[PDB]
Amino acid sequence: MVHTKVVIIGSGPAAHTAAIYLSRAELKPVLYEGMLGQLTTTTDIENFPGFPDGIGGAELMENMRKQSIRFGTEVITETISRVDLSSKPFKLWTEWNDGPDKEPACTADAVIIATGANARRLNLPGEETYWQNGISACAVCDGAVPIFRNKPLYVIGGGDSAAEEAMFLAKYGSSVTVLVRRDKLRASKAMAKRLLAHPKVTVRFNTVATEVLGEKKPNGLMTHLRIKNTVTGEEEIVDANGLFYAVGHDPATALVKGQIDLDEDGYIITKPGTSYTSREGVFACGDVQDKRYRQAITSAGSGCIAALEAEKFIAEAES
Amino acid sequence: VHTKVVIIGSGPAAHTAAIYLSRAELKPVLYEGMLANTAAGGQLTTTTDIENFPGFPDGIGGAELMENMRKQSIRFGTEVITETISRVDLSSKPFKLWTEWNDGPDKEPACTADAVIIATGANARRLNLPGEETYWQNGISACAVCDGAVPIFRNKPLYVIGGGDSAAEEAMFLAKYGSSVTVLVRRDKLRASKAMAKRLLAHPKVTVRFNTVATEVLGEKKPNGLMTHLRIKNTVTGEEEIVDANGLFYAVGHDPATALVKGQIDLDEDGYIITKPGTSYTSREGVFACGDVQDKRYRQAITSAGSGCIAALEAEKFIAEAES
Ligand SMILES: Cc1cc2nc3c(=O)[nH]c(=O)nc-3n(C[C@H](O)[C@H](O)[C@H](O)COP(=O)(O)OP(=O)(O)OC[C@H]3O[C@@H](n4cnc5c(N)ncnc54)[C@H](O)[C@@H]3O)c2cc1C
Ligand SMILES: Cc1cc2nc3c(=O)[nH]c(=O)nc-3n(C[C@H](O)[C@H](O)[C@H](O)COP(=O)(O)OP(=O)(O)OC[C@H]3O[C@@H](n4cnc5c(N)ncnc54)[C@H](O)[C@@H]3O)c2cc1C
Repeated sequence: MVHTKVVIIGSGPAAHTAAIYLSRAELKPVLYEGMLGQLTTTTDIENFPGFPDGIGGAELMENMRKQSIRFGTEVITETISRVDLSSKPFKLWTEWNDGPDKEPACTADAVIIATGANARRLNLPGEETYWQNGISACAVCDGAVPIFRNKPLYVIGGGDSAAEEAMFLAKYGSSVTVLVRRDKLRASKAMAKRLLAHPKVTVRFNTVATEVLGEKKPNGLMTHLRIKNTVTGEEEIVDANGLFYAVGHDPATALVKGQIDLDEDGYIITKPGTSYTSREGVFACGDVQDKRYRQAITSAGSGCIAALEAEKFIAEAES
Repeated sequence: VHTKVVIIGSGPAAHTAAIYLSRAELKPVLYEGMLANTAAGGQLTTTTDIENFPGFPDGIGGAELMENMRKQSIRFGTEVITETISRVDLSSKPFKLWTEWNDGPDKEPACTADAVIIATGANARRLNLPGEETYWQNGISACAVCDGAVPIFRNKPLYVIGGGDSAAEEAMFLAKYGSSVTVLVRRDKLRASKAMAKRLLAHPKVTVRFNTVATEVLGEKKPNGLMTHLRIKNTVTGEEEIVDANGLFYAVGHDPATALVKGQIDLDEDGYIITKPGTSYTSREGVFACGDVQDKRYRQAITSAGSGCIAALEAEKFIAEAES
């Protein structure tokens, strides 16, 4: 709209819970969901409290969407291009309507950044066919799914996230193998000590996954993985029911890029347990600030925090 | 017996923590209590309809939400025992716990564990007025953010009890919906901050009535009868009066159920468990606290459920780094 109290950028649990609380407080919030959350790709969420029989990630975000629009959130399906966090009112620009001499599409006195932080994928051949049908990126979320229990599981990555998620997947899978592309695991020295000592995990140095094979049916599962030795070049097909990407994540902090303080890995720095960023007036909730948990129930919680602390900012600001 | 982690509580924090530990193939035991202190199930069981919980766009009853959250905990394998913890001994290597009425000076603990999660909640104080039981959640409430928007209070006279900052904060919040908001301070001057009192006395739709106490709650006499009148009493003269009131919101402080610890883990001035910000790490290594026991700024179920997951991951990480 032309002007509102608070504008929210995002479409995940943090962006919607903030919209729910902010709209129920009669504050008229506008939500920029984008021209398209990472939870929409998940097939079934079973670790969310209140849904004992599990819930599809697509309908969960649809429930949270209608719950936001119920209390009066102006949700416009447009992508934010640039943000001007320097003048008194924060200015926002739509994509394809950007530019140095264009009029902003929406301005507000406070903005919430809940743009998520997606896990990096490798875009292997067959990945699109078996994503969330055998391939995943969160060991805590999908590791307990029955399709991985007592089955061979494979992990991609050599960092600390790989070793941590590999030993976690050993609780369910019959065997866990980690495919580091180079030699000499990149992870910490102490965590690697317990990794190579764990019986149900084996690290395969100089190995890269080339393509994902599986069933070709409605909702086909993953059955085989084609791995390739990176020095000799001999490719082979091995049994694999689960492939977990364990490379780092990419926080969507592109819009700020200096306006708000960031950390070494790219996430938005916020006061712990709070949504207060380094610039007073803009708050950050969800995976943009969280790198240690990366859960929907935790992002939804921090989204409620960003809503309440924005209303305290707005209340103490007007006359 | 003996287990890896024991959880004390039955609220959203206690169950979300139990859900993640049970899905992680652990052996968590959840003690809902024998209707300990809010009955077994959490403080949400008293609320009639929760509309600000994400994932339920048409709202959900607090009773059914915690029952869904209960079966979701037992689904992944939590040993949920409906017994109340009386004493806890967090001095030896394994944490010892005793059931109520089975504590004894020299009795054997009912369950011991290497890590404990404290999600025992923090209930809002009630005044036990006459008619409160008849009109609780039918006109009476204790959270302005949760129930302030309910249609039965919109464009109606609302009353707030308390003189602290929580009173002034919740009173101005209720002004968004009610026709008029009146706050009943017991003594002769607001206990709140000078700046928070400034915005209170300046808000047009609120009026502060010093030296006034609510004595009785009046309303309809039907099965689901709403609140219609409130009997207030001037505390200097003693003259009682009956005024129109569709909503009564308690805004006195809260009571953390931190009685079992009482010194073992560090507490704050108001009684909440102090924890490292953004984490469930308490002052004693090995015990974690999630939910309203540590949260005094939000006091929401979605935030307690989130903090319960925080206590869940950091408890599972704590056990992993201990045996390996
Ligand atoms: C494969 C995978 C599986 C997962 N499974 C689970 C699970 O089972 N249970 C669970 O609890 N969690 C799960 N998660 C975590 C999930 O990502 C949570 O939803 C996440 O923690 C919530 O992040 P968020 O609240 O910050 O918003 P997000 O869910 O990350 O939403 C991101 C939104 O930001 C929008 N956006 C970004 N930039 C812009 C911009 N300039 N302009 C406009 N809009 C923008 C995008 O449109 C996008 O929709 C999974 C994650 C992945 C990657
Ligand atoms: C009238 C009212 C309305 C509310 N409405 C909403 C709403 O609409 N939406 C929302 O998100 N929040 C609402 N809340 C907030 C509500 O209190 C949340 O549930 C709370 O913030 C989170 O509770 P908790 O998980 O921290 O633990 P709690 O649920 O508060 O308590 C845990 C339970 O553990 C039990 N227990 C205590 N001690 C022991 C012991 N030794 N042994 C065994 N068991 C024990 C008790 O029965 C206790 O109830 C409302 C609160 C009130 C008072």
